[PDB]
Amino acid sequence: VYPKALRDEYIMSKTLGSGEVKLAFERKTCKKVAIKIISKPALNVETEIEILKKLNHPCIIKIKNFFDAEDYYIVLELMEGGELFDKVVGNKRLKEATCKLYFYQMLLAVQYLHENGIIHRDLKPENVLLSSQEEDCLIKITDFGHSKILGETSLMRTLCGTPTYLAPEVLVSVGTAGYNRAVDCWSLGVILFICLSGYPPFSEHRTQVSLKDQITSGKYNFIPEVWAEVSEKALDLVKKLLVVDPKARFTTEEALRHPWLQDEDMKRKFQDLLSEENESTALPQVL
Amino acid sequence: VYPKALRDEYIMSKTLGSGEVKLAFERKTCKKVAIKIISKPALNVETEIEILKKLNHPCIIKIKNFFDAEDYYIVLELMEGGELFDKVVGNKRLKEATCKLYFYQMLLAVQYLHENGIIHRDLKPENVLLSSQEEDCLIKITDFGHSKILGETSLMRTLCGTPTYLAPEVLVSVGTAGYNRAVDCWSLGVILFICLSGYPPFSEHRTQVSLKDQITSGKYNFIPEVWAEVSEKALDLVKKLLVVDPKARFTTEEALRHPWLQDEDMKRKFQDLLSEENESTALPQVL
Ligand SMILES: Oc1ccc(-c2ccn[nH]2)cc1-c1nc(N[C@H]2CCNC2)c2ccccc2n1
Ligand SMILES: Oc1ccc(-c2ccn[nH]2)cc1-c1nc(N[C@H]2CCNC2)c2ccccc2n1
Repeated sequence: VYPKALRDEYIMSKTLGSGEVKLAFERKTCKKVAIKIISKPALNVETEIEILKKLNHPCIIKIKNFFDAEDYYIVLELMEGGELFDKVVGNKRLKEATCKLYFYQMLLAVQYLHENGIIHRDLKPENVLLSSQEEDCLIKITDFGHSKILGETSLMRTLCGTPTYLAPEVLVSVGTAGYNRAVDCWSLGVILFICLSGYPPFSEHRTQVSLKDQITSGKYNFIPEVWAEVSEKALDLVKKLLVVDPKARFTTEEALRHPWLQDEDMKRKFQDLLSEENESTALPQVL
Repeated sequence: VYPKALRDEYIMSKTLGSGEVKLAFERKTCKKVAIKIISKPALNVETEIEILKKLNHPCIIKIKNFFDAEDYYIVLELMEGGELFDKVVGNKRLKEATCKLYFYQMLLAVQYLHENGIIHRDLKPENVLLSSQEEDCLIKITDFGHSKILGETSLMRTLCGTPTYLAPEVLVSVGTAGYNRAVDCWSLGVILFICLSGYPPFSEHRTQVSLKDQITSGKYNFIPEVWAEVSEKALDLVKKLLVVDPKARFTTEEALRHPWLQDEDMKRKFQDLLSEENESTALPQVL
């Protein structure tokens, strides 16, 4: 059975995705919510919760309530459209302009995370949710269990004294330090590739090259027939995200200023979707 | 003034070293103790405390009591002999056999830390204490503020899925992962060098080469005149600890099985010092 405190406030309903996620209705409002159930662990949950509570962005999922019981119960706003994954499996093809709308929201979200010292670390189609079944909708990033919070490094502190006793490898690590966030940009790269093309850039399907070797070499599977129907600006951005060198890799800022996203129509549709979401919540304002 | 709870149990006394460390007497026993005062921070203290409470080794400092107040008060067993630092400053020279006795205890201590998933990260003469003013005494490692606890890596967890979305640099980091403890072995290397020779291997004294460059290149300042009076087994062990490559660097096990420490006299003197320390604490045993 469900905890009594949960039951007090919500009627539980069907399962939505896989911990697990159920549909529920909040008694007070009769409105639909999502409830994420994480079995008993605590670190991932405590951080996701601490993160989502402090974060505030249209393309980051918001937490509504939390229950610490025989299991963990996280109450989130519901995403009716489901996983981006479902839109790209079975070589299903997202039309390029839809890719742009989605990816643009993904970039803003991840930019926001990074501005705020958060690295997601597990970005993939499964963790990107669509706000409705419309093809033009808002997307929100979820599943912050694996994320990491940047902070005043032990490295920084170490650099404040004299390295009389300090090992060589620590000093060498200084060259590459502070680029952990770049792992999110690689992931977005892969996600964008998949969205545009309907297939994964790195894969074991019909290769003798190991997955590991394709990834470290940076050599994605380029299928001209499929990519031919895709713009050259799009593929160019993909190429700047799939850069092996983390220091050379495009950041979110560079991605956002890339020509492929200089698209005033797209930004309009997004702004449209925004105020539309917010219509029901808007208080009157001093004019 | 000192907190009332501290005062209740101890009479505070003179300062010993620099947070700060004072001499004190425990009222119950009239015995001397050391009290480490750390101003207000909490992470270093909570970890040192959590570490020292769970650790149990003749060459690791033991905690006696703790006070969480306007400041942090840690009550440790007193080390009458002071810092190893004082024995090596002003080009003062430790006689080789004393070096061996001390370093051997240092190796056991740090081996113990490593067996137990602890990395010290701040080993230097200042953090090595002598148990008495005798030249043949026990040493104990202190100052565990900067230490790190090894645990089930986020890296390990990441390796359990498919890296479809996983950045190249994470995969590359696998080659070198799990050798963080080697930074302690470098430090011991430097400490041993200084003990044997009376001077630092890496230094800005009379060089145009940057400190950073000497360390990453591995090129210590070798002064034959000073080292001539030093055994060749000793210098050999030093050389195996000052290895730039962390994977090639001697571990504590390798250091302990190095010929320079195959010295039955030395181990005897150490065992002697042990049972001697413990004489006052020994309960009778079933024979
Ligand atoms: O509607 C939601 C609201 C919030 C969250 C969420 C926030 C933080 N973690 N999960 C998830 C859902 C959510 N999650 C789903 N599947 C998972 C698989 C792992 N990635 C998402 C899902 C799947 C199908 C339909 C609706 C869904 N709604
Ligand atoms: O007698 C002690 C017992 C325990 C500890 C300790 C344990 C954990 N942190 N510090 C230190 C002392 C201790 N510490 C000293 N100086 C510091 C400078 C930083 N490194 C040690 C010291 C210096 C002179 C004479 C006695 C001393 N006793």
